[PDB]
Amino acid sequence: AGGGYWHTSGREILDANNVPVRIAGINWFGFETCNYVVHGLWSRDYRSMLDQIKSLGYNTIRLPYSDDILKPGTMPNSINFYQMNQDLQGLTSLQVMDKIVAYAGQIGLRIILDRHRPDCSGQSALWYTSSVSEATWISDLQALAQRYKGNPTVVGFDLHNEPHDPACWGCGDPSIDWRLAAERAGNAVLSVNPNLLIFVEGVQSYNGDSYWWGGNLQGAGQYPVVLNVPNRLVYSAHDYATSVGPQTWFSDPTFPNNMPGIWNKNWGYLFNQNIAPVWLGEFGTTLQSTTDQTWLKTLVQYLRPTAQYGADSFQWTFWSWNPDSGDTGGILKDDWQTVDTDKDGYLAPIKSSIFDPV
Repeated sequence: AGGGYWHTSGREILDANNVPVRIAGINWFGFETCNYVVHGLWSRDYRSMLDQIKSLGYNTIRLPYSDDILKPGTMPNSINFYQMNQDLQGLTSLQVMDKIVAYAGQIGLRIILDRHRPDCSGQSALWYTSSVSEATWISDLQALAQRYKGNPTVVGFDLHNEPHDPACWGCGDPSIDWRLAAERAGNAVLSVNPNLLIFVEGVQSYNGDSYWWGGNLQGAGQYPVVLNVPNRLVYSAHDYATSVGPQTWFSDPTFPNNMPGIWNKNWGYLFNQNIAPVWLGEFGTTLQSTTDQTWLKTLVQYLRPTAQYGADSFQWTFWSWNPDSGDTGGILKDDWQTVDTDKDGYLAPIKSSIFDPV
């Protein structure tokens, strides 16, 4: 399954033949760093990396980027070309991206593009900065959509990674109201290719409740995102455990009984109420603490195991493939070859199936 562009039906995603599909994937980061390319291509051929990811079961890649790679002539600076990656030599960051998108499509993976940073120096709480403007943001998103227009390997865009304070949901002040910005961006995108899915994260705070960045969708119920094209909107949250940082509820004595409550309040409800599909776009942990391990165990059940519920379940993409994330660690170990199969162990129940070749 997975052929052609995709669409929504209630809380499910469907391919072009109206078969339900489940996004159950991984984050491979680096094109949003100042290396301007996915990491680990200093040790691995990229096709070999992609094959390993498929082999392990992940069917979708969330591909973080920054707007720096759209500056003309921007080039990767951490690729090894000895006996590997030979066809990437002399390519721009964008030419390299082309390459990754194609092989991945050829082998049954899918790609979601993620405006993860305005520039390679770091994330922004708002969708714009003094240096990178909304207009540039939007032009870039359109530039990328036009660039993959016709290749359903890229199924849609995560408009902006992890909006947070002082972003607001529905407050009406156009300088900080992410709900309105999201529509601006989204319709710009669908104006180029109306078959793409639009993934919108939450903010961090709402009606005095605060959650993880990009995780708070509590205001989406009353102030929904409305796009020019129907059946394109996927809401998305992020969630973490203590390896990333401290939250009141890990200390709650009834943990992790509390968790589904917190999840449902912040993003769960949209799925339970059948309003829209929901994507846990980013989540992970080093699994160093018992707490984190209960968390992951619990979370995985919450997301609805594929065997009991199939594609009528939460979409997800784990953080991350890369071992070089302090806070979470990765699927691969420091050698960029050896799998942390125990970690991979946890995600088994919610994995699903590779898609059809594009």
